[PDB]
Amino acid sequence: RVTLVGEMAYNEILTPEALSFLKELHENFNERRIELLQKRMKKQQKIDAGEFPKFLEETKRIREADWTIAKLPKDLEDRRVEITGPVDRKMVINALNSGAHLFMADFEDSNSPTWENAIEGQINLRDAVKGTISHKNENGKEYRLNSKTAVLIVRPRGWHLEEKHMQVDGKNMSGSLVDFGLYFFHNAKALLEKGSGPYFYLPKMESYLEARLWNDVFVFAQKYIGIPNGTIKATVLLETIHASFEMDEILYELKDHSAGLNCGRWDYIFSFLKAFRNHNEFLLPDRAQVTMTAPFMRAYSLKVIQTCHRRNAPAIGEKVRADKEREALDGHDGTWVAHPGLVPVAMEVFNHIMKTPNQIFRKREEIHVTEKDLLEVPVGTITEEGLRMNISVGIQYIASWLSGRGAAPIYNLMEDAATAEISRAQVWQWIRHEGGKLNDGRNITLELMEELKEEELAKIEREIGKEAKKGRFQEATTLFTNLVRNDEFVPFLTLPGYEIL
Ligand SMILES: [Mg+2]
Ligand SMILES: [Mg+2]
Repeated sequence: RVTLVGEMAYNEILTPEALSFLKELHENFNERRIELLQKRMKKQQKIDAGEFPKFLEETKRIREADWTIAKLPKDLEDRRVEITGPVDRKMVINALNSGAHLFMADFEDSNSPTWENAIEGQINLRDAVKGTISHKNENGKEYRLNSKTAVLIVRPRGWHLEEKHMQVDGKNMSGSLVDFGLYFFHNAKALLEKGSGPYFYLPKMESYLEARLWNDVFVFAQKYIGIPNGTIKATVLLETIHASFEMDEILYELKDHSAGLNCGRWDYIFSFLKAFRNHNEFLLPDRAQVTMTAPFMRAYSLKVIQTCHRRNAPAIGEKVRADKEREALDGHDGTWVAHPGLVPVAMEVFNHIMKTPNQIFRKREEIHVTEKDLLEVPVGTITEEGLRMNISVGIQYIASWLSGRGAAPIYNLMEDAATAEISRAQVWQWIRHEGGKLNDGRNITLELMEELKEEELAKIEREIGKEAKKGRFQEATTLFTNLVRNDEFVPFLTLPGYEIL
């Protein structure tokens, strides 16, 4: 028995037919999802005991074999620029019209997972696929879609999140299955008719078994609505240290439904810190100093490019321009932006270096990335500014998120949950580490964190105003403080955040 708990046009997405499909998703796959999350806890015990991720002996055959992913649709051949944004009505239109080749419509990191956002998200995407989506201004303006838009790709919540507003026999539904299920149900056939398809961005996976789970979901889904296997195309965000040792295996489990991999910065550095948080030598510098040229991040990107291109799949990626230029020269088939205005920038670099639709033919045969290359701790300094930035951005981001805005322009960077995660994670680590000391020599202590926290909160109230306040800063501050003070390390701030959201 299915219970719908949230307040309620929502009837049009939550139809008995759509819900019957979600119920079957749940009965088939939720328990496996929970099992895999339990396997993560077990793996953490092994890592804590000194057993690092490794290239698995058990899957050597997959790695030696000469298979490739299934053939990509034409609209996934050239992915030079992708833009990311939440499933907010106005942002969906701006992103689709941005000139990006693809738009990753986000239910995950840049989306605050309110019930309203989760279902309005689906309404908005349904209207976008139909062409009826519009955003009305009070001044009369009403934005609509170009007749040719960026290709739509959806990112659902990761496997650790639940949708507490629908239950099956009292057990919360998987956020992943809900976000994927409703978009698939309502749009797969229309997407096919316009010559595209149901495409996904799969986040935060830690194991190929988690890739298998997605694959099994796709198989069931296609069968359920009666379209052929191999029609769903999913790009995997290769964004956890665990996954860097299972890239090939991950593509393999998904091979009939694969559109390759994508590299990140913050979720990946977060993952690295979280996994090795009990290892004393894995102390990190200011996150700003941990750039894509840091040796372990370089090894990561190159291994993604080499693995993807080997399986005939895409590998998606002033200082911004140097950065994109490095990605193109290295062999990435495309790159990401989080704002409409930065498309031209990204577009220019890739149009100059990558005149071919992609560069999957670049095998990067000459490089060899070892396990040690992947694990090498980055060296730099920890700085008063970096510590103030971590505190300020963490709190402002969490206030924004509790206020229902998961895409937060802070110090004009478009920030998402991964920014806040690395922010809280660094402060948590620096307070604790014996080496957790500012550049000037000051010990990073609870007292200093607290005193710096007060000053930043004074500064925020000055930039934003007393009334803004209504932005749930009290709660954001409390949560951030609990996150950095708790010795246990909550796996994701959205876990406690979801409870109080
Ligand atoms: Mg991410
Ligand atoms: Mg240790």
